[PDB]
Amino acid sequence: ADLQDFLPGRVTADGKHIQKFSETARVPFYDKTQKHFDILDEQEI
Repeated sequence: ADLQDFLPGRVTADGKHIQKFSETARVPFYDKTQKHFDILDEQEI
């Protein structure tokens, strides 16, 4: 950590192409500020 050329993405349904994501964000799941863990579903993981 001292990386820029790595871009987020998701592989396609077939499994031979990657769909690039335009932008990303940080969502917390371990601080004692919100409750995103319980509201979200297990299948959504």
